[PDB]
Amino acid sequence: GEIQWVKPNKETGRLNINGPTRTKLEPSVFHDIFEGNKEPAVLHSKDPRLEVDFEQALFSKYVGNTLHEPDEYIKEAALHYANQLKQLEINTSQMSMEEACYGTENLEAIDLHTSAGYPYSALGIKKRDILDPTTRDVSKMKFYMDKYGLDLPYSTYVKDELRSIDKIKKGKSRLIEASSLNDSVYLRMAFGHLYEAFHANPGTITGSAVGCNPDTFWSKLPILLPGSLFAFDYSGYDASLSPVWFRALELVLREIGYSEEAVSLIEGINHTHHVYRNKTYCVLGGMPSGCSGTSIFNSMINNIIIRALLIKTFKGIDLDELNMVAYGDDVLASYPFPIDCLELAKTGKEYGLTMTPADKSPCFNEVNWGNATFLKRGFLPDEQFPFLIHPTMPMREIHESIRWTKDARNTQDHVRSLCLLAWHNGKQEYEKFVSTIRSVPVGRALAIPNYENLRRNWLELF
RNA sequence: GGGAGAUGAAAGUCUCCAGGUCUCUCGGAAA
RNA sequence: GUUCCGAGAGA
Ligand SMILES: [Mg+2]
Ligand SMILES: [Mg+2]
Ligand SMILES: [Mg+2]
Ligand SMILES: [Mg+2]
Ligand SMILES: [Mg+2]
Ligand SMILES: [Zn+2]
Repeated sequence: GEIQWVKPNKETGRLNINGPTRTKLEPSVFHDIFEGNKEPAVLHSKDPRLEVDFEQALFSKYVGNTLHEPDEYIKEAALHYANQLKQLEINTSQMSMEEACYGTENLEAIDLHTSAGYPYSALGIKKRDILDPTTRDVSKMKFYMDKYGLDLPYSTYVKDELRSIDKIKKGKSRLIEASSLNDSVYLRMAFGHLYEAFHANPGTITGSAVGCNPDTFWSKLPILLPGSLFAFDYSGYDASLSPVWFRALELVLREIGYSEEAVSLIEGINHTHHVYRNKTYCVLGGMPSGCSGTSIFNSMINNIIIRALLIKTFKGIDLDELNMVAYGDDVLASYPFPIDCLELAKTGKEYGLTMTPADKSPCFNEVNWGNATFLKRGFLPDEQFPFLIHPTMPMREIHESIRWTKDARNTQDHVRSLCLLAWHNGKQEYEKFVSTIRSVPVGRALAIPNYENLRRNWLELF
């Protein structure tokens, strides 16, 4: 992705977009009894913790574009993935506006708790002023789609979240690209049934984990990914995508049966205009992080990428033997023979992708089930039933979360949620976590789930 | 580095408004 | 399993 130009809003006529410049995260009652390094991300260009220029850091992710047109390898990769998807029998017809707005069994309703985006937010119109779940009314939606149309600019915001202290000093906060409600509705109408099919089928047919529940899906991953496991990380995946990968995604949608009119909507994701503060800018390439379908389209593109890298790098690859599961840029994959991911990473560079060893390990090709992660979780066989695999969120990550809060009233729910992540690490580690929680009065008053009950409920899921 | 307010001589400080797409999970209430 | 409300995690 690459910024094509930047203009003042006084030139384009767009409304200014401003979001919170102070964090909602504060130290919790556990802040001092657990260790941690993370703090709230920089939200303001004058944050005294910065050691670099803020806005230069924010937009450095737009590293540029390489290819714009699929080569033979990307074409062959796209068709291979498309052929694999045909067994899902995705319904390519338009989803009704009522279903796109108010949801289905496998597609959640539009989130009425978040911004309606451009221009509604700058005009004080909320999603709930347009959508009503008690009536499932679509007349007001159609009125505002006629009034304001489609392909509205994305509204750029800085995400309020914990970041490592080195990302604080380097100004590496993450940007949110808020979709206009009009475009979320329109993409959901075009692709809503594909969303449903992916959500209902996490695994190696979609090549996607969207919709998975790690508590049970982890035991499936070694069965879905047999053979020689491999994995790697991307640096700035979303913004590094060149237009070629959107053309590749179009090839996939066309091949599985979408009309040209539906396929053409992807150009409105490849090419987007954005408003940040008082400026409008044009971005060619790059997945806009807050568009409808971000995680699925990122996951589909990852399936195309790895296929293309394999057949461009190595001779005699049989893509039918590739197994992979992506969640956006995150991935785990396998193949019947070990493959040299350093060589794959070199090919990735030609395509404008920056691939690095999985989980900041020093070199490629040392991934195994004992050290693999996915969705920040490791894989730990149960001691009694080794065919059942615990997802292990590292305790260090759970400690970072417990040290901050948006509201001390949330402490009971927050801690219980972390307990359901922590106990997979084992009885000893869980009891140490619970003991530290109970060393202050607020924690000693909480209801904390019992390890043996947690594990017994987990075993019953199978 | 926005809007409105409070306080203040100001610098500041403080309150509310303003902050995506999705998935999974827990909790409260309800039929 | 459903609905509304609140929360946590992940991409
Ligand atoms: Mg499902
Ligand atoms: Mg990973
Ligand atoms: Mg301000
Ligand atoms: Mg608000
Ligand atoms: Mg519930
Ligand atoms: Zn443009």
